[PDB]
Amino acid sequence: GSHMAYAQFFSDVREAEGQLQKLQEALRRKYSCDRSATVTRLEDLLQDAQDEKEQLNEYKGHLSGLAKRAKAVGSGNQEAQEAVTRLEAQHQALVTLWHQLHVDMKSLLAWQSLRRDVQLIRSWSLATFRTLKPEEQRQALHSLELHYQAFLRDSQDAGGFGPEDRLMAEREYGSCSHHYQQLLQSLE
Repeated sequence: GSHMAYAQFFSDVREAEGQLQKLQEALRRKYSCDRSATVTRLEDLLQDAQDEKEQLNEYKGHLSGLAKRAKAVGSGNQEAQEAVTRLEAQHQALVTLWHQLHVDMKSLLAWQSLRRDVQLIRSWSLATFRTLKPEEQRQALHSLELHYQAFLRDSQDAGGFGPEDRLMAEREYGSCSHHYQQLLQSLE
C-alpha cells in the first residue's frame, strides 16, 4: 500500500510547515529593533542572525528533497506537489523577512555610527586639531565618509528610514566636511 507513504509525506510536510512558522516568531522576537538599540547590540544581533540564515539555507535543500518525494508518491501526487509549492512560498516569505530585519538592523547600525562620526568632528577645536596626526585626522574622516555611504545604502530597503532621513544625513555630513575644511585652512 502506497497510502501510508503518502500520508507520511504529509506528516513530514505539516512538520516542516510548523517549524517555519516557529522560526518566523523567533526572528521577529529577537531581531525587532528600534532607534534605541545600542551599537554593540546591533553588531551582535547581526552576527546572531547569521545562525538563523544558516537554518533558512538548510530548508532549501530539504524542500528539494520533498519535491523529489512529492512526485514519487504516485496516487495523489498532484495535490502533493501543491503542498511542496505552498512550502517553498512559505520559505521564500521567511527569507524575505530575514533580509528585511537584517537590513533594518544594518541601517540602524549605520545610522547610530553616522551620529558618532558627526559628534567627533563637530566637537573638534582648532586647538584640538593641531594635536592629531594626519593619519588620525584622515581616518576620523574615513569613518564619516564610510558610514554616511553605508546609511545611504542600507536605508533604501529598510523600514523607518525614507528619503527625508537621508537628506538630514547629507546635511550632517556636509556640516562636518565643512567644519573639517575650516580647520585645515586654519592650520595654514
